[PDB]
Amino acid sequence: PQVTLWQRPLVTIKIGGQLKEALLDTGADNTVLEEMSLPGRWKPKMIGGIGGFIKVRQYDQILIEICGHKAIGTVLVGPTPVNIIGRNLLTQIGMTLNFPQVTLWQRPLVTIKIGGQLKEALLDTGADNTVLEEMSLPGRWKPKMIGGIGGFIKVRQYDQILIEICGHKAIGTVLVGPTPVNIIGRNLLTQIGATLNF
Repeated sequence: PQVTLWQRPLVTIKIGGQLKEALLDTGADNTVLEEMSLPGRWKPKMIGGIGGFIKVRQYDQILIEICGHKAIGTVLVGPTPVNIIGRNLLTQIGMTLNFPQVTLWQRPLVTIKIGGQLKEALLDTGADNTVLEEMSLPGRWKPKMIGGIGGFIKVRQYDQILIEICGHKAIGTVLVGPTPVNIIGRNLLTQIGATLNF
């Protein structure tokens, strides 16, 4: 199947005998599910994201069937706002990002040019919005709060910003604030024709 990004790329998963929906998330190293019943031993772990950190339970060698494709790997369970399938499992179901084709054995980073400046950013299918670390941008902006795995951050919202993503021009909203990593979200991914294929 090929997946465009005008809507969140949600799939049905089966894990621990249970059916859930989850987000195919190229921006996530790891797979993180909301609190759920799983069997067996687990290890405590802290993971970070926009908003800060959360404590999770790490389960290893968990079988998960993602859109009918079987994968085995590590699953983290804890207070994430959304179930996310990260690259540790996306690689097992043959997931690629197309806009150039991009496998997901490494973070899908691209070079962007924005506000006259060159930056690196993560192609993030799990992100509705585009969020960049603190930077100098020209013009008016509006305060906004956005949420993520660890809670919320305050950002500055700039509209009608031109970004050149891997040489492809897009115009749209860019949020600027204390994100750990520069993220290109679906609002711009759709403009460069990005698809998810597995």
